[PDB]
Amino acid sequence: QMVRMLDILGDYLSIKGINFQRLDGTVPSAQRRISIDHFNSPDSNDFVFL
DNA sequence: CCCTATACGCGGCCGCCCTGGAGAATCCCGGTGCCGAGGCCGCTCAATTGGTCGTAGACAGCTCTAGCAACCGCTTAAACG
Repeated sequence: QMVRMLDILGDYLSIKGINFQRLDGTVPSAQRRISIDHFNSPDSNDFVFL
């Protein structure tokens, strides 16, 4: 519900070493399209999507 | 051999240098008078004490509306380099 908890999980996964992607209200629609097309690609190395 | 001028020491008088006792100016002390301040007394009115009573506000209860934290999404005009 809160993007600050999204920041907490994103920093946790960044220092963990897990390829993560994020989507919230601050992200513009072009980068949202980039994140969705990267996550839905068959050769995606992303594991967790926030 | 006696008189008379002649150069030489100096009794008396006057002026100058050194030291002593009497009086005057100054500091300290005691008695006394005046100004600032503190204490006491007299009046005396406003604060105190005691009681009574009304009520101002605290409290409780119910209803409706504004605010608030955190998020979204779109527009677009303002801020910024």
